[PDB]
Amino acid sequence: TPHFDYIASEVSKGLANLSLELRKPITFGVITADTLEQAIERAGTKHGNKGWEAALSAIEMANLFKSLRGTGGSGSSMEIYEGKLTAEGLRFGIVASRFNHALVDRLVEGAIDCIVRHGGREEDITLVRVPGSWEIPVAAGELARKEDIDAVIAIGVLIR
Amino acid sequence: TPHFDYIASEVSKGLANLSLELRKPITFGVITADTLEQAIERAGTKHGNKGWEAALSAIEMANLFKSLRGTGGSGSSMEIYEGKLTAEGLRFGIVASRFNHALVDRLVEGAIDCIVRHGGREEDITLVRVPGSWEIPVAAGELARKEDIDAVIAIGVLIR
Amino acid sequence: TPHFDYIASEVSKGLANLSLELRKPITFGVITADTLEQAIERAGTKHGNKGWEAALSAIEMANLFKSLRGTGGSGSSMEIYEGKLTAEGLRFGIVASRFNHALVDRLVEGAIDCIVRHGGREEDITLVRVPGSWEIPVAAGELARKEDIDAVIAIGVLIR
Amino acid sequence: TPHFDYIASEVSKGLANLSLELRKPITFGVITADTLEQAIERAGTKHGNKGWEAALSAIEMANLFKSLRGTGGSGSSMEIYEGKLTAEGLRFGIVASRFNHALVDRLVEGAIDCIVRHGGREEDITLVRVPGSWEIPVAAGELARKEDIDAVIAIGVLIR
Amino acid sequence: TPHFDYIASEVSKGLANLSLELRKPITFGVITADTLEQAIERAGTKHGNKGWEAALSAIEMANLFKSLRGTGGSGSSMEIYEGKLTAEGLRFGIVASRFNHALVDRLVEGAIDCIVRHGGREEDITLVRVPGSWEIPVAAGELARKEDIDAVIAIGVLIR
Amino acid sequence: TPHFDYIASEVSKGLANLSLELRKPITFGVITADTLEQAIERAGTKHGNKGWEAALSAIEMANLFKSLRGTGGSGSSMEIYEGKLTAEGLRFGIVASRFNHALVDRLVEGAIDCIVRHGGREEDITLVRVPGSWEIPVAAGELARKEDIDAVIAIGVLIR
Amino acid sequence: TPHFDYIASEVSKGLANLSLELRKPITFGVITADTLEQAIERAGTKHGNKGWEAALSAIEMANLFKSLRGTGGSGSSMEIYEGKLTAEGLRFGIVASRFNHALVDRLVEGAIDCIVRHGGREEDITLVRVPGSWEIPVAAGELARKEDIDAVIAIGVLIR
Amino acid sequence: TPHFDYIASEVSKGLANLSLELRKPITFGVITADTLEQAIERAGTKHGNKGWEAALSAIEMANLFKSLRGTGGSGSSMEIYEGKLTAEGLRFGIVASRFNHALVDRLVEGAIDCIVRHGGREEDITLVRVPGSWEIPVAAGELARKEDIDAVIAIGVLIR
Amino acid sequence: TPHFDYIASEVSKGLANLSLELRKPITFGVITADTLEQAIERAGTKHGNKGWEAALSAIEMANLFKSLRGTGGSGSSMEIYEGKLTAEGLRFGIVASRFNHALVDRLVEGAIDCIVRHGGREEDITLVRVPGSWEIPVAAGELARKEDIDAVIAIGVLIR
Amino acid sequence: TPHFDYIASEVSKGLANLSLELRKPITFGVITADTLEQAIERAGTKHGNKGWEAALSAIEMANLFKSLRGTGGSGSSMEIYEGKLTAEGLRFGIVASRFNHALVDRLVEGAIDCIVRHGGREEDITLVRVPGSWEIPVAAGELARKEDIDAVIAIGVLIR
Amino acid sequence: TPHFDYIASEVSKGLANLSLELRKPITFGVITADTLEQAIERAGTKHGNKGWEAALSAIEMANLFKSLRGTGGSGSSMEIYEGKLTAEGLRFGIVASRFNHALVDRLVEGAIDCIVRHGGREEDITLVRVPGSWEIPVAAGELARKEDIDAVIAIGVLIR
Amino acid sequence: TPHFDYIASEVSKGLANLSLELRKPITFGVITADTLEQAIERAGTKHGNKGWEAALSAIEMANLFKSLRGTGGSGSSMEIYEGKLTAEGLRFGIVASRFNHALVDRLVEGAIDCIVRHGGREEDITLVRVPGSWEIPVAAGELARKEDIDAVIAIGVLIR
Repeated sequence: TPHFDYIASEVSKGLANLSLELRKPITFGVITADTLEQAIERAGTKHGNKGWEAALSAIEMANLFKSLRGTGGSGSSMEIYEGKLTAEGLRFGIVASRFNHALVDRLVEGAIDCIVRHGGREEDITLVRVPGSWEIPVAAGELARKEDIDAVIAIGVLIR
Repeated sequence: TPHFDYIASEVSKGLANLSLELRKPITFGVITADTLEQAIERAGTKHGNKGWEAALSAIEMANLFKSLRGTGGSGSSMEIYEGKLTAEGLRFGIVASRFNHALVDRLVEGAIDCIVRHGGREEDITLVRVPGSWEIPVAAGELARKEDIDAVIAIGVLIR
Repeated sequence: TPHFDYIASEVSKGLANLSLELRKPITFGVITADTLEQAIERAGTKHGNKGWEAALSAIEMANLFKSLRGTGGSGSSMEIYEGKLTAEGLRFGIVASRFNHALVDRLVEGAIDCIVRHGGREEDITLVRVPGSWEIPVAAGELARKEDIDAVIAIGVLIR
Repeated sequence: TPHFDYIASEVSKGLANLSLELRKPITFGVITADTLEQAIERAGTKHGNKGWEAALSAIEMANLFKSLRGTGGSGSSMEIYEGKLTAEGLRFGIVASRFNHALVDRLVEGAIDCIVRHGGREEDITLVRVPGSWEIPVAAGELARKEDIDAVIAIGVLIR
Repeated sequence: TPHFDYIASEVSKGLANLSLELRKPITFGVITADTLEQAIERAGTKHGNKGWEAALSAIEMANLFKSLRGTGGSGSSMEIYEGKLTAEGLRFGIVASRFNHALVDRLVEGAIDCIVRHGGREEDITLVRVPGSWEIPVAAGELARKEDIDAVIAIGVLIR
Repeated sequence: TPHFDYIASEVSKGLANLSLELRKPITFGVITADTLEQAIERAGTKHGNKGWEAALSAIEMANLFKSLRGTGGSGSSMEIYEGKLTAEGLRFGIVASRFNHALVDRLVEGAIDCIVRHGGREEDITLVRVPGSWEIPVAAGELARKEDIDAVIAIGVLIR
Repeated sequence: TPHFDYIASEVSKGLANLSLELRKPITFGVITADTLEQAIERAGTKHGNKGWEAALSAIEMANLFKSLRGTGGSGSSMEIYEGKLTAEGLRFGIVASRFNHALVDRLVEGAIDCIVRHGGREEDITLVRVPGSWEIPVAAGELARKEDIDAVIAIGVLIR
Repeated sequence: TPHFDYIASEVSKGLANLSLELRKPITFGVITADTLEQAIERAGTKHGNKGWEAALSAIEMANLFKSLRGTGGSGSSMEIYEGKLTAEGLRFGIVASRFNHALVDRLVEGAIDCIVRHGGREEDITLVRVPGSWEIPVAAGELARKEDIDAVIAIGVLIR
Repeated sequence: TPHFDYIASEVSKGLANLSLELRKPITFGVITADTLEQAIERAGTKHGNKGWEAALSAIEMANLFKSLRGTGGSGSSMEIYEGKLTAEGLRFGIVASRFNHALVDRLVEGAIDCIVRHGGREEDITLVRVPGSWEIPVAAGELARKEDIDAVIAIGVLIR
Repeated sequence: TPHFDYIASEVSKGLANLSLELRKPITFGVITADTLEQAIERAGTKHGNKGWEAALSAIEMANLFKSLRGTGGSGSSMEIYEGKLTAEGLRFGIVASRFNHALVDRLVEGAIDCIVRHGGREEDITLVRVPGSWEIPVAAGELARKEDIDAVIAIGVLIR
Repeated sequence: TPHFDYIASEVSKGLANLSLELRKPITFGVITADTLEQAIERAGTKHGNKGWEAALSAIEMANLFKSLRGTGGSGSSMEIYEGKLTAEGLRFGIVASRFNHALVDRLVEGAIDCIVRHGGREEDITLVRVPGSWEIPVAAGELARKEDIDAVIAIGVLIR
Repeated sequence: TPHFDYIASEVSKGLANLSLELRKPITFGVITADTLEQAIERAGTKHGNKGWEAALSAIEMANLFKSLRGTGGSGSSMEIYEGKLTAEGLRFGIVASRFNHALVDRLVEGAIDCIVRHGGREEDITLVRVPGSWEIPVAAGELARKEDIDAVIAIGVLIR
């Protein structure tokens, strides 16, 4: 049914505009699959875990923004900016939906595992749960406005 | 005819932007079906009632936002935010269209039934009717700006 | 040709955003047909007149907004807001395109007929003509900003 | 390739939003064809010249806006606003792309021919050239902000 | 999978809006291919290098904007504005993604080669790397706000 | 039936010879279609209005003949003669048939609209109606012989 | 559509009768093609330029008529009359239509090139432009009646 | 017909031998297409302009030869020779054929545009025209022997 | 049989090298057809006369070379060299083969006709006949070395 | 096998260049057939003898060159040079290969028969035999450099 | 397209003649493939690296020529000349094109790797870059004429 | 692949030109086969040995050239020149490639066997080895210039 298309378009558009308005990194960890088999593939099976990948992107972006707003350094040569993959000292927020929870809970486990084994603390993670993917952008807007949050990770599953 | 696509795109886009601008929950209770049979399925028959589901999402989001803006509590561990399913003390607004009223009136009945049996009062419900789905976003904007409204529910039916 | 899609997307999007920004009703009276036969059907023939329907929606919305911004009344029960279908005292603006004028002039006749027989005056109607559908949103923006206009009706014909 | 779709969507969307923000007429003179033969048809051959048509729309819109912001006149009857097709005293800007220049230069010739034979002067035309269609909206934004420009004409060719 | 469409739509839309808001040139150097073979074709092989083309567009736009904001000159004739292809004295920023790095690094080489052989210095190039195409718009927003950057080049590869 | 061919041949031949004998411009505004759908296309719909086009040709020819019979001017270079598109001061005659009046009246409206918006007066238009296309040439001969008529426009519809 | 046949028949017939009545050479430089590809072939491509050929015929005919009306000479043998291909001292008029101008302007360039490189002057060429092929015969009649014109060249493009 | 093969073989062979004998750069800007559509593609349309590309090659080769015959410099490392893309101070000759002039004139425009916008002067360009591609090599031999010419550009169109 | 290919390759190659060695124009007037019908087409019938075309090329090249070796003139602008089509004062040589003489004699007639009617004298034409196409290059070498010959025309017919 | 092509190309090319370098006639009497039957046809059977034809060409060319280098004569009219078919006083050389000698010896007989019956002497014929067609050009070079040889005849047979 | 054939023929022919004229080794390291897949196969993948092979041939030829021009030695037996594969003391030049640089840079790496690991120095390698394969022969001619160069390596990629 | 054609064309062309320039016999002993089976057939199997055949041709040519440059003798009759098949006193050079050495070494054995059994000495044979067929012509040029070499034999194998 066409119900799939309109929800997917608005969730992706909402998160993108929000990141530019607040000038803070927000990572897209939402699965958009045509079949149930395709979704299981990406939820901790032969095609990996999308929750793990989204967390890794957030860590890099947080370090990159710390570098851009610093001194930068270097001189007499091309300046190159890049982000490390160390999570020590960073604080993260996660927004997850409850629909298709059999798959979503696998993605949330991956995101937490990535942060901890790269040097982060569970005490620095804030987790917010919403009833559906439609409510992710408005909930993400509340976390992104907090001063002590470095990046936000959005997780959900949509099946056509 | 392509008339279906343009109306559906603008209604979904309008409600999404409105929720982010006013920072208030708005739930998507609009059916978008390809055939008449598919619409009857979701209007109180073998595939459930979409009006009931939209009301349940609104109740949860209202409680969640009450929790985020409070003290929060907890410490020395991962903070988790979630919303209960009790409607005592909450105030709701509903916007419904008149086209395909044979189906829409079934969705409005479900939304009211959900609120009352979860502990709400009919005195706390405000209902606004508009001639069509195109007029839902502008009407929803008037309710969302009232200080004594906690969440808004949008209901409509579109058939290709 | 794909020329049809881009014009249709921008006209619908422009009018929708304009209504939310100015918080005034704007009705969508634009035909979007795949064949010439489908267009004649909706221009005063076996499938009705879209110009008549758009005017009827404008009258209802104007009365509804008068009711929301008033006292409202009622008490100890569910508040219900709805609009009458009387046009006495209301002032309307119309924006119409010149392309496919053989069909557009039938839609403009229907809109004027609806307003007059529901109790309106021709003296209270302002009509603006533009060369094409692409120019409708910018022209509609000038009328919507006038203080003595209650609603705007947009009329046009697009054929793939 | 899908490269065609994304460029076409952004160019049309950019020009539409720009016209509403600055409240000035901007005309869409961009060809969007599926085949090379379809493009030659509309570049000064059996299906006319799109550059000529875009210039004619600009002249009408400029006169219409002069009329709306004037006294208006009339009374005791329905007010009708329309634009003449005389270009005496008007000042125009043109933005043209360089890709597919074998066709684009035919469209620019048509636009200049239309303005001159309707009573305009070549001294009142400002022409800006950009490397591609993607750069049209940003260049059009510089011309539209000048106080002595009445309307802007955008010209380009895209082939799937 | 539909994952390709939503990412491509948001990246193109984000860059377009950013250029209009900041009124600075931003060039679209992102490949959007249906097959791996189509991508290799445009990454330094029989169909050229898209990184080279994007850099050439940036140089022209930078010179054009220098000309518009200057005196302009000329008189008693049609004013024509155009940009040279000399890069002496200009300063450029580049944002590149890490996904499909086997192809992306070919595009970055082309962009640097174009700038140097047209008269630019490597000391005037700032390069920022991001984990994926989704993060390009937010990173591009940081460079575009610097006062000593004349234009920004965005590079990435997406394969359906 | 072959009835279509003989009428069409004689009407076109009659008007052509008449223009050469009297040395005055006469424009061919007669539709010759194979199907009813083809005729509606050219009578104010997706393929334009033939009545508008015929009037535009008459205006140009009238100005051109005023220029040829004047001084001409210029020297030491190639002489070029062309006609403007201003209708101020010109006087026009129109001959229209009554068969297929549902379509013919759309063409007559277009011709009058073109003349007025290019600067002409309705007081300077003479309209003659004949029962059929066969009678157009003899009626056109009476108007063309008047001293105060600058050009004649012939309008009709023939369907095989 | 049969519209092509009637216009083509009248234009060819008009020019032929005009040449016999005034006893002056008139050359037929009008393309009559069934497809767009056939027209491009004869407008300066693999099948030559019809504008060049028409000018060459005019030069020969002008010299031939100068020879017939002279002494003739010769005796006691068969008299043979023929025309040279030198354009020194001759004066030419050209009538060209504006429809399908993308092709017509190529034919006019060829005609001027032929005259100049055979020894003629641009100062001796008079160029008249008309809105369409239907108006060519009446315009050609004005030039042919001038005493200082030796031959007339008619140029146009018609596509079925 | 086999006429295409023999002309193409001799033109390419002639230019190649000439460049080696005189030890001066000569660039191959001749289109060799199987169909008319393929030729239009490369004459300023979706596949670019071959005249522009040939001029760019000439500029690079001229700078490279200036570098080889100079000091060279560098030491204790691999010597690398390359040419810049600045045209300041260079002098160019162009040889163009007249057959298929509708396409050839587009290629000549591109070559001149490239030279001027890279810093060259029109005063430093010498243009020679020949009746056909067969005559290009002998004409190119006269320009290449002049002492004040740095490179030669050959332009033509051949269609099988 | 393959006999056709080897003769055609050597005749074309021989004439091309000869023109470069002696630096004198030589024109290729040899028909290379696959069928007898194709040859008759080009020997004075619906596809013209190749002997006429070859003579016209020789006249232009002779005038061009007279211009290059002269003063040239012009200044402060782009120098353009081109050849007139006047044959007064020029001297020509012709080499023709005897095989397929039924067709060759038609080509020789055309070449002589072209020269005389453009202003040349028959007294200035030298005609040499050889038994076959294989012997054309060696015979052409004797004429090209004479000081009082301006250009050479080669004529022959080969059929596969 | 492709062995046939390379030998045939080099033998024909070698003889052609040799004739131009030494400025002496050399005739091509080599059969190039696809099948054995085709070769027997041309070796003294229903399609004639190629050895006879090559000798006849040599006789004509020898007389022609005697005429060109003489006085020439004639005046006040077109000069025509041609060769007789008398062999009295001429001296000839023949180079023949040994491969396929069953056919080659028939060709050598024909060449000698032609010379004798046209008035030549066997005492004036020099015959050189080589092992194969590849060795013909080098052997022909030794004969052509002798002062008392007027023309050379090359004979061989190649079968694919 | 046939463009591939003519470029390939001239590049191979140019290098071959150059080696014989200067009597110095030149190696053919140019890939000529029908498909992109075939080219990747030979650019450092399952079918090896053509750049490595060309360098190995150059080393052997350089040693062989050193041996031929020396004493030679040996006696009373068959003399055999052969080249070692040691690169100590030799000096090499490389000419490489820029088109299809994604593949060409792999070939240049292989050539340098071969020379160094066989005992050569990077200080003894001269590298020249040209815009395309057409320019390789003229650039190779400049290196081959230097006294301190032992062999030249030509590298390029052409794809049909 | 087309790689086969270009190498084969240049090797055959190089050897042919070399023989004419130095006026010394050079024999073509290179196999050009389409399949591996065809090559084994000609390398000492059912279709003979090409190395043996090439040596036999060299012996004959060496004796023939000794006869031409001698007295010649004979008189009062047709002079006939031919070569014996005795190798006593003659000196030979051989150039062989290393690619496909499994087959090439069979051809070299045949060439040596032919010379010895016809009366030659192994002491009079000089053998030069090159890495590939491309290097044969340049190596053959060094041997052919030695005064004490009577003929050269070229051996190689190419497989499509």
